[PDB]
Amino acid sequence: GNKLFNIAQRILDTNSVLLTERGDHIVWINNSWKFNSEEPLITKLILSIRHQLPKEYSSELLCPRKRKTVEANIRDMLVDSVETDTYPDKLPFKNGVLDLVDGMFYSGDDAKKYTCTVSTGFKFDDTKFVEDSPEMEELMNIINDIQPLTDENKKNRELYEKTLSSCLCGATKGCLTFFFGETATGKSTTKRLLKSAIGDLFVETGQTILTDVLDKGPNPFIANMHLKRSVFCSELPDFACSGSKKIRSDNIKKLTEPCVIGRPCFSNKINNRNHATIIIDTNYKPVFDRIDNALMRRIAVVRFRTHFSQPSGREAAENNDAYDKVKLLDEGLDGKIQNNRYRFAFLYLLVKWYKKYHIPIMKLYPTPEEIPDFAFYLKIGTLLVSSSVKHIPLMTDLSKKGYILYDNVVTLPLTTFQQKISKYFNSRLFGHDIESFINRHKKFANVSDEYLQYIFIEDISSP
Amino acid sequence: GNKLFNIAQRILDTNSVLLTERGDHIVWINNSWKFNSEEPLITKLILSIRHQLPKEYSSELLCPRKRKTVEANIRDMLVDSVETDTYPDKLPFKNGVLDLVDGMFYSGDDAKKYTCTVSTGFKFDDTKFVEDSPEMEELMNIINDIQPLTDENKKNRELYEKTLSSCLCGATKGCLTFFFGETATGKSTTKRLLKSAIGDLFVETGQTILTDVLDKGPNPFIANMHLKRSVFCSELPDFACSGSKKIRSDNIKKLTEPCVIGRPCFSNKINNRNHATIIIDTNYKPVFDRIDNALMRRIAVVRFRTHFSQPSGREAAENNDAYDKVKLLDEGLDGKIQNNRYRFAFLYLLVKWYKKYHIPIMKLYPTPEEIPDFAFYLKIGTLLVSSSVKHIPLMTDLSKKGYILYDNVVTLPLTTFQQKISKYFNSRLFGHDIESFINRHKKFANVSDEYLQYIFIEDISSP
DNA sequence: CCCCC
Ligand SMILES: Nc1ncnc2c1ncn2[C@@H]1O[C@H](COP(=O)(O)OP(=O)(O)OP(=O)(O)O)[C@@H](O)[C@H]1O
Repeated sequence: GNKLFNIAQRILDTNSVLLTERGDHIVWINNSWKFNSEEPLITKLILSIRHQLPKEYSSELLCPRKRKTVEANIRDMLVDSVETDTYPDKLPFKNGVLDLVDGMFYSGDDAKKYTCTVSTGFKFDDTKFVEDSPEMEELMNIINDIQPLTDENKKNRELYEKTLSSCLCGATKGCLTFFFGETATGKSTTKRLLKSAIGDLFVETGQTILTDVLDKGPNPFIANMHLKRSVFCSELPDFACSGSKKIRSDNIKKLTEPCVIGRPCFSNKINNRNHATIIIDTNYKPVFDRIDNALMRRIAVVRFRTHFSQPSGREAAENNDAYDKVKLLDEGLDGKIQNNRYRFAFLYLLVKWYKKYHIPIMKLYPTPEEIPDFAFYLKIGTLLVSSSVKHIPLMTDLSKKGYILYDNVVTLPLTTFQQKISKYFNSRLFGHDIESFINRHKKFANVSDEYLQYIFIEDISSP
Repeated sequence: GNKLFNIAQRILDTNSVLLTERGDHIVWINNSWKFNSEEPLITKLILSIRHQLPKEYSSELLCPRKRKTVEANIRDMLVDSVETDTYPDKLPFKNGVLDLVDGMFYSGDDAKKYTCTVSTGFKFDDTKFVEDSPEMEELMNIINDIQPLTDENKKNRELYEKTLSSCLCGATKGCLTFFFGETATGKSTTKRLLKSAIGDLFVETGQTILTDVLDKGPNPFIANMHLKRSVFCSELPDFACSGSKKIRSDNIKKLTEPCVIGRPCFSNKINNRNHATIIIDTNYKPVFDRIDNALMRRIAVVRFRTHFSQPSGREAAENNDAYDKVKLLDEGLDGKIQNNRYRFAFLYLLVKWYKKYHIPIMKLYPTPEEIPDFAFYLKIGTLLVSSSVKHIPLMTDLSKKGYILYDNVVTLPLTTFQQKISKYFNSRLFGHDIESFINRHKKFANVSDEYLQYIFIEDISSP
């Protein structure tokens, strides 16, 4: 009995509705997996696949009440969760899945085995996914204008290519990249090109994810990054002028983890999967509230140094020290990019870069030598080291150099340490930094009298 | 009559739905005591159980309306409230429960009597639960490298072993474990190994729980210790910097209490049971403003004295004092531990350590000596003893020494006390301790008079 | 329920 129960069982036997570990209901319609808590996806699937059931079952599914009964039966039948979005080298489209390691495009049940629950939102066109075209030469000219193929720009260009290509691989990336440069240098053009290329896998959020508390309450600004392969933030302010909050290192470290806590309004799903490449456009370098060794492992910088100016302001730009090259501005390029002219050309370029930079494992490495905020830590980290045991047979040398021994621990006088620091970094130049380092790296032998359990590398080098 | 009432009664006879003190229901589907406030779990269980009922009842449960009526009956029958997680010698694994006292593993229905809602998160395998393993040998070698098996490095090893074994205890512990050391001392890799070994029973929280109010408003960090056998803290804010908040001895005592304060968001069930031992990882000595016998009974310290470094910097690493023994670092160890390679060997190691520590009671013990902050408290407790009239039979000796009889009590002037202490503990080297003593125990009987209501142990011993 | 506070 229960024709409706039989219909629900038949639909469940097709493996077209699945329950995820988070609590979602993903359905397979029109050659793609979709989930949406606001749309009647299960009844949509029932109506869509009414054609694959017997003729006596097809006519029963034209009634919304009966479709809702079938949906209730299916919901009670789904008891086990599944693992979704586990292939980091598959790019999902609206009509199939592209193999990023092989170049094969799968449609239908071939693409169904990879439970890719997101998509670009548009259809793959193999007649445009071609190497040579009128659009490809123009796109290559644009890219070579933005990032010149010169010898002094080799490393920066390769880093730019790697960062752009990493927006295809759906895994957790462990760095935050900063597109730094002066005005009119191509950063927004690059952003728009990437958005056109990867479609719905691209999202843009606010600086609140960098300068606010992520726990909070309902946070759609974080909940909108679930499974996105690229996240953009833009327009960092100048932190030198007091009045702007600094970037939270806690947020920076929390954004590189495989899961991020944040939930929408009227929703109970708090944890989102992190597959994102986070890129920040800025005219100014970042300043963080607190600097430590971990934070320095998650920051990378790509610099833009080509100006596109109108003919009136070309001469003033040619004498600027923030530009290496000046080019003529193009006034139709924005519209051409907006109309998705270079979508498949840039997609092909990104796939080629993915192949080139995906030597067995692809990983993003930090560039801490570019951020001025990290210079004080980087310099002093190679000059002073903790107490020494194998250098214990040098206590006479330490005493002659000014150090003292206390429980076989090297201690330096505060005044002597200040005088030594003044040589490498002037007091007038970095008094706040030197005083903070003295107060932070030193232990308190008393309320007033204290000592630093850190000796200079050069002092120990002296025999 | 009321066939649906009969069905509900028969389902209730199987003890598959229970009502917990938190207000929610727990159901037994697919061999797991699972609960949800968002899923139709009771109707799912009804549809699954329908096979066990008679034939005339089985065809009744194919209608969602009938299942809803049966659910209404079943949840109107549930009047008595029960409790979960009542057994401390059991480990819940994804497909059963392992017994600590008996060394037996029960699968399927045999795990039903144990109302365990949380689990480690990996299937229990008997074949890999063996001693003849190539993995346990390398694991023991790595553990020996991190903690040398020597007389000088024995107390630290014992404390480390007890802290690791505490995660298998299903009870409340009053001690908080601390990891102290230098860079690459094994703390992070030990944390990774423990996370791999215990699966979902490990949570990581920032520094908010330590440097903020534990209750405050919403405290997800505090609430995450709810049935979390291990709590981790990383990148602690060293106290040498001036202008940072402090960890509270009141918070330490609250964590030592058998139910720590903590609630989830939009919730009132703050009475969350505590089976947690907190592991705090840092690199600098903590500073506590108020230090006393109560705080000294709830503070544990474990110090690392090893370092692995590159061969180019191997001699420089061996030079340092923070490394008792210096070895050569292996870069693949990170991936090896992140891949959960030695999970069964580590689990058997912890089980064997628990068997060695199988005393009816297994309680953690503070190690206040290691922390440099508690040295002053040890000196004060061993030297500063309250003195007053109850030992009146020393008046002649006090007059001979130079003291006075204030109602036949033992007291010394503040200036005299400072002059006497100047020989033992330097005033410049004990300024904070002297100020605290003067503010606390320097009791006087007059506004202008200066006296202290205590005498040194030497003054007590010598008449 | 969010927002508001
Ligand atoms: N290769 C190119 N050749 C000619 N014109 C270009 C080229 N790339 C970009 N342009 C144009 O020159 C200007 C460059 O400004 P664009 O918005 O790209 O960068 P930006 O000012 O650095 O960005 P942001 O919005 O982050 O400040 C735009 O008007 C753009 O259309």
